Amino acid sequence: DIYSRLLKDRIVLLSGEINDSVASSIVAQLLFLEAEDPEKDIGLYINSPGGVITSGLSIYDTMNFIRPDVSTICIGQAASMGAFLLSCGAKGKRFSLPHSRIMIHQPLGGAQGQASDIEIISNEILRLKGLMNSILAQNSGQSLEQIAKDTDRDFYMSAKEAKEYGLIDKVLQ
Amino acid sequence: DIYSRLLKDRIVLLSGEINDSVASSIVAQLLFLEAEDPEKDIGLYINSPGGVITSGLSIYDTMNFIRPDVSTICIGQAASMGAFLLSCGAKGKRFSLPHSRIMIHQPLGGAQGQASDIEIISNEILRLKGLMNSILAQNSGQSLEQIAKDTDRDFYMSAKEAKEYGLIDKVLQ
Amino acid sequence: DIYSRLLKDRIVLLSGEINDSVASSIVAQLLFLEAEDPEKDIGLYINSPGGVITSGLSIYDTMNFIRPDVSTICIGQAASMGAFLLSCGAKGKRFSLPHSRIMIHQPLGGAQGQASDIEIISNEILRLKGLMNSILAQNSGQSLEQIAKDTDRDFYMSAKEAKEYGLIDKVLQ
Amino acid sequence: DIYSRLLKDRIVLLSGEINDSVASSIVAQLLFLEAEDPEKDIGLYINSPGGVITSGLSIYDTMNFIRPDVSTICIGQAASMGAFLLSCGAKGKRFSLPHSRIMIHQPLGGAQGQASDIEIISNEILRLKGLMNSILAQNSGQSLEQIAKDTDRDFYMSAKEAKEYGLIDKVLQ
Amino acid sequence: DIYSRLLKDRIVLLSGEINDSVASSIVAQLLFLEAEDPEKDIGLYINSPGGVITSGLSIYDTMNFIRPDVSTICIGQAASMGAFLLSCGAKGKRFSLPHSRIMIHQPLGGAQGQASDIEIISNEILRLKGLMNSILAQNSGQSLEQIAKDTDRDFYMSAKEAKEYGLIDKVLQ
Amino acid sequence: DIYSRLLKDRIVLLSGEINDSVASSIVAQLLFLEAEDPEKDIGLYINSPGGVITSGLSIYDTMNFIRPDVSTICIGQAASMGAFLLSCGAKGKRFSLPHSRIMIHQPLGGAQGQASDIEIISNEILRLKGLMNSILAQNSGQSLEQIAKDTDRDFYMSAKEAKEYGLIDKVLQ
Amino acid sequence: DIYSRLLKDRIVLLSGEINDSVASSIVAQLLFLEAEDPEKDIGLYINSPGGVITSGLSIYDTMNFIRPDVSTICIGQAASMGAFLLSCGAKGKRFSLPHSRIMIHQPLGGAQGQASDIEIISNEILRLKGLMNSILAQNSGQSLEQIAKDTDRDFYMSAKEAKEYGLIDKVLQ
Amino acid sequence: DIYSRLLKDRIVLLSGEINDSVASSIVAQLLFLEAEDPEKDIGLYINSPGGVITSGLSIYDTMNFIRPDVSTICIGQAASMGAFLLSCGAKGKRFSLPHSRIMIHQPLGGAQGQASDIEIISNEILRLKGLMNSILAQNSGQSLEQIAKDTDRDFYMSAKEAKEYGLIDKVLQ
Amino acid sequence: DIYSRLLKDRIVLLSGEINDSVASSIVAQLLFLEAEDPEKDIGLYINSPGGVITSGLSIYDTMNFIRPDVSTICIGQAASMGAFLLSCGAKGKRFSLPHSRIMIHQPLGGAQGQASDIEIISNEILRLKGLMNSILAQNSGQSLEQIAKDTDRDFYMSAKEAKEYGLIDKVLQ
Amino acid sequence: DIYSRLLKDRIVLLSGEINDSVASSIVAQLLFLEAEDPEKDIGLYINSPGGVITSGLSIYDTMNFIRPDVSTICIGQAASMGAFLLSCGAKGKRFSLPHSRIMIHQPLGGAQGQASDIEIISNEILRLKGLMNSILAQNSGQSLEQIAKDTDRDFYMSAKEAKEYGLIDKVLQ
Amino acid sequence: DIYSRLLKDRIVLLSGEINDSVASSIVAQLLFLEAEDPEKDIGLYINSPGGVITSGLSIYDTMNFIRPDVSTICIGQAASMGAFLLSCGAKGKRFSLPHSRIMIHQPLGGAQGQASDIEIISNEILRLKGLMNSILAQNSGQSLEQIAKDTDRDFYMSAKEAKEYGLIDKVLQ
Repeated sequence: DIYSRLLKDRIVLLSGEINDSVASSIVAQLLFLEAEDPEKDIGLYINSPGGVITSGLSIYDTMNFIRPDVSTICIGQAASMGAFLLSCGAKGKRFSLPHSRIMIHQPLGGAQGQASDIEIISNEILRLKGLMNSILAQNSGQSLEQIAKDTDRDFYMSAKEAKEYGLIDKVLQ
Repeated sequence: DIYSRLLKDRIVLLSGEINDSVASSIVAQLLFLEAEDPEKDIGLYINSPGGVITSGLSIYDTMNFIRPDVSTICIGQAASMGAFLLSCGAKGKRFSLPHSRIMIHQPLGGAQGQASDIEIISNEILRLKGLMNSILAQNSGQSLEQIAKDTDRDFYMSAKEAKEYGLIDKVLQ
Repeated sequence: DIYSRLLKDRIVLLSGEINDSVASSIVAQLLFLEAEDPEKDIGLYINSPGGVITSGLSIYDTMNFIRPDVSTICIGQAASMGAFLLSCGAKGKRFSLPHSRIMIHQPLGGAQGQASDIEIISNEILRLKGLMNSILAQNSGQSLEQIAKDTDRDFYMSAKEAKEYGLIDKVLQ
Repeated sequence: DIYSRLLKDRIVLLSGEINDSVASSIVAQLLFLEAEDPEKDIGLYINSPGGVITSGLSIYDTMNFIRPDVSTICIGQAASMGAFLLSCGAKGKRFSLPHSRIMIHQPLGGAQGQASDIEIISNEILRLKGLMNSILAQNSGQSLEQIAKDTDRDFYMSAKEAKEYGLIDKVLQ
Repeated sequence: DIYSRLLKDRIVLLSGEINDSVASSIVAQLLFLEAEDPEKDIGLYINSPGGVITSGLSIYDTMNFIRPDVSTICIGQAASMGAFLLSCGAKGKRFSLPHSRIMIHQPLGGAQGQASDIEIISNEILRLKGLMNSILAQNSGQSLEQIAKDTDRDFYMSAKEAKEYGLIDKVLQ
Repeated sequence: DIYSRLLKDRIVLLSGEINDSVASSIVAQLLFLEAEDPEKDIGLYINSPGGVITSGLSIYDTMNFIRPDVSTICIGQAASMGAFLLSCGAKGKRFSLPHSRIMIHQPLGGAQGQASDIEIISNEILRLKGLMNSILAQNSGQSLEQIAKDTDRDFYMSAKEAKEYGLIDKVLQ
Repeated sequence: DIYSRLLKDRIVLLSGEINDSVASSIVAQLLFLEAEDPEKDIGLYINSPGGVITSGLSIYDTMNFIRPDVSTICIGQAASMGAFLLSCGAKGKRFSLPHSRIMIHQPLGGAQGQASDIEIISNEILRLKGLMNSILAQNSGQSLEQIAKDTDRDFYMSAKEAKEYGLIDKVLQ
Repeated sequence: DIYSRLLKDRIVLLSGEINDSVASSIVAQLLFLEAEDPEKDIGLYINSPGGVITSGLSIYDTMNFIRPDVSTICIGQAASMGAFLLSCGAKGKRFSLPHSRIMIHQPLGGAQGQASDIEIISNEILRLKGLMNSILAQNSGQSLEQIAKDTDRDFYMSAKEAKEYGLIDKVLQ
Repeated sequence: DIYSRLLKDRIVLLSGEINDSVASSIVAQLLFLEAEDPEKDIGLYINSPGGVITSGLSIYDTMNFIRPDVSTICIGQAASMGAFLLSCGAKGKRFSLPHSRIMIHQPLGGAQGQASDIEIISNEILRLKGLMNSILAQNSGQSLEQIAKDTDRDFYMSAKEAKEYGLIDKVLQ
Repeated sequence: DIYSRLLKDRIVLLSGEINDSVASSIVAQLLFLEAEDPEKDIGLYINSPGGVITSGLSIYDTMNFIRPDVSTICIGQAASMGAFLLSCGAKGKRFSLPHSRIMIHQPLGGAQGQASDIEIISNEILRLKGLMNSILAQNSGQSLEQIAKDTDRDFYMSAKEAKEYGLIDKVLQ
Repeated sequence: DIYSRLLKDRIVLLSGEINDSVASSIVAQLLFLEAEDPEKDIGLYINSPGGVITSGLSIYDTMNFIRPDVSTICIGQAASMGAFLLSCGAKGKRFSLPHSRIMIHQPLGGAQGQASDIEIISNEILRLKGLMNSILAQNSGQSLEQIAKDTDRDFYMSAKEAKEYGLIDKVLQ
C-alpha cells in the first residue's frame, strides 16, 4: 500500500471530502506516528474541499493532542475545513505548493422540524461559526472582525495570497 | 356543483392540507360571499391538519377583512393552522361538532445553507411562532406565556376541552 | 351524473376508503339534502374498508348534526370505520344486504420522532380507541368490555351476524 | 354519452377489473334504472376478468335487492367474480355471446403480519370461498362438491359448456 | 490495518453512526483486550453522532462486564449515545480535546400498526428513555429531574461545559 | 368560476409560484380589464413567494403599460418577486393586510458550462439584480446603496415595517 | 377562455417554450385571425426563452404568409427563437416593454450515431444557423458578419439596446 | 480477524438480524468448536432483533446436536427469535448484561394466492407458533397457556424481569 | 492467477468492451512483457466488440511502441476497434480461429450543444474515421476507397473471408 | 500487481478522468519514487479526458515539487487537464505516441445560488482560466493570446501538431 | 480457492450464463492446462443455459485449438449455446449424468435502426444460425435439414435422448 509505505516516512495524505470515516483515518495515523517517534515531525498533505465540521475539528484537536510537530502542506486546494485545518499546522511549518487554491468560508448546515429545534441547530452552528472564525484570526494575525468579513462568502485565494493573509507560512516554489 | 350550491347558502368548507392554492380558493369565496351580502354571516366548516403558515394567515386576515361575520365550525378535526383558523372566527361564533378534535402547536419549517441564512430563517419562524401565539392567546383568553407552554409539543383536545380552553364558544351537539 | 340523479332520490353512496377528500364530499351532500328537505330520510349506502379516523367522525358527527334521519345500508362491506359509520345509523334504520361482510377493529396508526412525541401520539390514538369503543357499545347494546375484547383483532362477521351483534337493525334480503 | 345513451335503454356495461369504484358505479346505475321503472327488465353485459370479492358481492346483492330483473349477458369474457356475477343473473335470462369464455375459480388474496391476524384473514377468505361455491351450486344446479372440486384451480369453458354446466341459460347466437 | 495497529497500544476509536455492526466490533475488541491483559487500561476514543439505542448499551454493558478500565476520550463530537457512552467511561478517566462538542438528548423511535402496538412501542421507548436519563444522572451527578429537563430537546455543550456538567472529568486542554 | 366573478369586479389574484404560465394569465387579465374600462382601478391581490424573474417583470411592465391604476394588496405574503410586484402598483394604493409578511432579496439563478458562458450568465444575473434593486429603491424611497445592503440576504418584514420601509402605502388594519 | 377573449381583439400571446404544439396553436390563431379580417393588424405578445427551431420558423413564415401585419410585443423576455420571432414583426410595428430582456444566440442541438450521421446533422444545424443569422441581419440592419460574431455565445440586451441594435422599432414606455 | 480471535476462546457472536446465511455461519462455528473440544463449554453471545424462523431453529437444534454446553449471553438485546435462542441455552447457563432487553412474541409471516394455499401457510405458521411456545414454556417454567398469553403482542422486559420470567438464569450484574 | 500464469508464457487476453481502464491494463501488460524480454514475441488474443476509439489507439501504439512482435489471434470475435487492433498485429502473425467473426465499420459518436461545438466534435470524429480507414487500408492492402465503401455500414466476415480481405494472415484451424 | 511492477521500473500511469482520489494516488507514487531515489527519472504515461481542475493542479505542482525529472508520455489521449499536464513534463522530455490525440480548452464549471455566490464562482473560474492559459503559453512557447483564442473551444491536435504547437517535445514511433 | 483445486486435476467448470467474461476464464483455463500437459485430458463440466453466441464460439474453437482432448460432461443442463459446446466435445468422450436436460435451439438476438442496418444484423444472425446448424448436424451425425427442423423452436431432451440424438456419447448412470 503506497500510503502504508509513505506513512513510513511520517507522511499523511488528507484527500477529498472530510467526514468521520476519513477524519478517523487521519487521527488513526496521527496517533500511530506519535506512537512511533513522539519526537519527529509529521507531514500532513492537504487537498480537500471540506466537509463535516466536527470531523475536521477532531483532526484539528488531535494535531495538537499528539506531541510531534504537525506540518501542513497544501497541494491542489484547501477549501473551507481544508483551509481551516491548513491554518492549524504548526506555526512556521505551514506550506503550500505554488498553484494551490485556498478558500475560507462560514459553516454550512441544515435544520428541520419545530421552531424550537431549528433554533437549537441555528444557535449550535452559529456557535461553531464563532468558534472557528476566532481560531482563523488566532491563526492568521487577522482580527475576528476582518475574519468575519472575508468568510461571509467564499473567499478564494492563491498560495501567495494565503501566505500574505496568514493562513500559511511559506509557498514552496 | 355540490360545493357551489352550499356556497349559495353562505357555506364554505376548508378540508385537508392548507397551501397557497387551497387558501386562494377560500379567500376568493370569502370575498365573493361578501359582495353577495356584506351583512349575512358566513359559515366556515373546517376539517384540516393545517398547512402553510402564510397561506393560513391569508385566510385569517381575509376573515377579518370582509365585513361579514365569519363563523367557524370544526368537523372531523382542526389541527395546527386549522386549529388557529377555527379559533379566529367571529366572537361567540366559533363552533365544533361533539366528536371533533382540536390540536394546537408551534410552527414547523426548515432551513438549509450558510450559518447566516439558517439564522435568518430561524428568526423568521420564531417571529411567526410569536405572532400566532400572540393571536391565539387573544382569541382564547389564555396568557401568551401559557400558549407558548402548551403549544411546545402537540396538544390534543376534544370539542369539550377546546371550548373550556377558549378556542371555541359552543359545541353544537 | 349517475350520483346526481340519485342524490335527488336522497341517496348517498359512501364507497371505498375514507379520507378528508372523500369525507367532505359526504358531509357536503348531507348538508345539501338537509337544505332541500329537513324531514325526509336519507339513505346512506356504505361500501368501505374505512380509513382516516377524523374523516370518519366528520361524517358520523354530521349525520347526527342534521335533522333528517340518516339511514345506513351496507352493501359489499363495512370494515373498520366503515362498520363504525354503519352502526351510527338512525336507530331502527340500519341495514345490510344479505351477503355483505361486516368487520370491527381498533384504530390503526403511526408515530415517528422523539420519545415524548410518540407518547403524545400514542395517547391520542388510545383516546380515539376508547372513544370509538364506547360509541360502538351504545350503538350495539353490547358493553364496553365485550366491545373491547372483540375489536382487539379484526372481528369479521356476516350481515345476519351483525344484526345479532346490534350493529344493524334488519337484513334487507 | 354513448354509455349514458345505452343506460337509457336500461343497458349497463361492466367491463374490466372489478373494484369498489367500478362496483359503486354499477350499483348506482342499477339503483337509477329501478327508480325510473321498477318493473322493466335490465340488461347487464359482462366482459370482466374478476376483481375485489366484496365489490362484486355488492353488485350481486344490488341485482337481487331491486325489483327489476337483472339479465346478464357475457361478451368476450367472464372470469372469476365475473363468472360468479354472470350466474347470478335472472334465471332464464342469463345469456352469453357465442365466442365468450366463462371461467370459475376459488378466491385469491393475501395476509401479512402476526400469525393471529394471518389466521383471521385465512378464515375470512375461507368463509368467502364457502359462500360463493354454494351460491354457485345453487345457481348452476351443481353440488357443493362438484363446484368445489371444479374451482380448486381455474376452470375455463366455452359458452356452450357454460350452459351445460348451468352458469348461463342460453347462448345468444 | 492502521486500526489493528492502535489496537496494540490499547487504543480503539468508536466513529460514526452506532449500530449492531459497529457495536459488535467494539465489544469484540473489548473482550479481546480483556484477554491480552485484564488489568491494563483501554483507550475508547469517541466521535459519533449516536445510533441505535440497544446497540450503544451493548458497548456500555461491556465496558463494565470486563475488568480493565475503559477510559473515554471525546475527539470531534459525542452526541446522543456517543455522549452517553462518553460519560460511561471509568470515572476520573473521561476526557475530551478542547474543541469537541458534546450533546445529550432523549431516545428517538417509530411505531406503526394497531393502537395496542403503538402503546407497546411507546412504553418501551419511554422506558429506555427512563433508563438512560437515569444513567446520565448517576454518571454526571445531575438529578433525575435536571437531566430530563435538559435532554427534552437537543442539549449542546462544549468540552468545558460538559466537564462543568459532570459528563466528563477533564479536558486534555 | 369564483375567480371569474371576482375578475368581473376588477379583481385579479396572484397566488403561489410565478412563472410564464401564471405570468401570462395575469397579463392576459390585466389587458382584458384595461379593455373593459380603461379608467376603473384594478385590484391585484398577491400571495406569492416569487419565481421566474423575467416572468415577474412582464407583469410589472404590463401594470404600468395599461391605463388603469393597478392597486396591490398583500395577503399571506409577498416574498422576492412578489415583494417587488407589490411595491410596483399605483402610488398611494399599495396595501397589505395586518399579518402579511414581506421579504426582499437578491436574485437567485444558475449557470453551467465553460467559463465564458458562466461569466455571461453571471453578468446577466448581475444586470438583473441592479435593475430591480434600483427599481425597488425607486419604489420605496431608499437610496440604491441602502437596498443593495438590505437585500443581500433575505430581508423579512411585517406589514407595518414594510410601510415604514416604503414598499406599501397603508396597512388595511 | 380569457385568451379566447383577447383573441377577439386580434391579440395573441406566445408564452413559454416553443415546440410543435405551442406552434400549431399560434399558427392556427394567425390563420384564424386572417380569415377574420385580412386588413386589421394583429398584436403578437411574446414572452419566450425560445424553443424548437423548426417550430419557430413555422410561425415566422405564417406571420409573413397571411395578409395582416403581425406586430410583435416583447413582454418579460424574447430569448433566442423568441428574439428571432420578435425581430420578424411588421416593419415599424416591433416593440418592447421597458424592462424586457432580449437575447439572441446560435442554435443548440445534438447528434448521435455513425460518423456520417453526425456530419449530416452537423451540416444541417450549421444551415439553420446560417439561415437565421441572415434573417437577423436583414431584420436588424446589422450585417451577417456582426450577427454571427455577436450570437456566437448568448448575447443579452435590454429593450433600449434591442432598439439601438435594430431588433425592435420602439420601446413602449 | 477480531472475531475469529475470540472464536479460539469459544465465543460466538450472534449479532444483527437472523437469516440463513447468518445461521449457517453460527451453525458452522458451533460444529467446529464441537469437532474441536467436545467437552469445553461454548459462550454464545446473542444481540439481535430476531429473524427468519426455520433459520433460528437451525441454530437451536444444532446447539443441542453437539455435545458441548452452549451457554447464552444476551448483550444489548435478545428480541423475538433472539430471545428464543437465548432461553434455549444450557440449563443454569443463560446470562445477560444488566441493561440488556429481552422481548418474546408470536411469529410473523405472510401468504399470497388462492385460499387453499393461504390456509396451508396459515396452518403452518400457527404450527410454529405452537412449536416454539411449547419450547418457550419448558425453558422458562411458565405454562403454554402463560406463554401464548404473554407472547400474543410484543412483551418487553428488563434483565431482572427476564430472570424472574425464567427465560435466563443469572444476570451478570 | 490463471491470467497471470498465461502472462508468464507471454499471452495477453483482451476480451469485452474497450475503455480506458481495460486499455491501460493491456498497455501495462505489453510494457511489462517488454522488460522481461525485448525479444520474445507476444500473443494478443482478442475477443472484443470494440469500444472507445482513443482507448483502442492506446493499445495500437503501445503494440508498435515496444520492441517485441505482438501477434494477434481472433477468438470469438474482433469487431469494430477489436478488428482494428487485430489487423495491427505484426505482419505474418495475425491469426484467427476457424469460427471467429471479424466486423469492421466507421466510428460511432455523440455531440450536444451549440452549433459551433457540434461541428468541432463532428470534424474530430470524421478525422478519426479517415485516420483509421487509412490505417486499415494500409494494414490490409485494400485501397482507401474500398475500405471506405465497406465500413460505411457494419461489415461482417468469417475468418476465411477476413484473411482474404487482408485483415489477418493465417487461420489457425 | 502489474501496476506496482511498473512502478518498480519507475513508471506511473494516469488513465481516465481526474478527481481528488485519482490525483491523490498519482502524487503518492511521485512522492514514493522521490523517496526510493531522488535522481532517476520518472515516466508519467497519460491517457486522460481530464477532470477536476484543482486535482490536476495538485499533480502538476507535485511534479515540479520533487527532484526526479518527470517526463510525460501520451498514449490514447491527453485532453483538457490531460493535455495541460502532458505539457508540464520535464522540458525536453514530453512525449506522445504517433496516434494519440491532444486537445486543449478552457475550464468548465457550475454555479447555483444568489447573484453574489454566482459572481464569486465566475470570477474564480475565470481566474484559474487566466492562470492555466499563462501556464500553457509558458510550456508551449505560444503567446498568452494565441492560447486564449485557441482554447475558447475544444482544440483537437494530433501528436505531430501538438509537438509543433510546443506541447510535447517528441513523438516516439 | 476450490475451483482451482479442481483445475489441478484438469477439471474446468462452466456454470451459468455465457459471456465474454465467462468465456475468457474458460479459454484461459484451457490454454493453461495445455501449457501444463498437451497430452492428457480435460474435463469440461457444463451446467449452462447458454449465452452470447460469439462467446460460445470462443470456447468452442479453443477446445479444438489446444492439443488435449476436451471431454465435456453435462450436469444440470446444457441448453441453447450450452448444448452446442457439450456436443463439440472430443468425439467419443461426450458425457452427461442421468437427470440432466439438453436443449437445442436457433440463435436469439435483436436489431434497431435504419432498415439497411436491421437487414445487416438479420443476415449476420442467419449466418450464425446456419453455421451452428451445420456444426450441430456434424457433431450429432444428423441431417442439416433435420437439425434445422428441430431447433426452429426449443427442443428439450433428457440424457437418454441426447445419446440417441447424437449430442453425447454416453450417459454415466
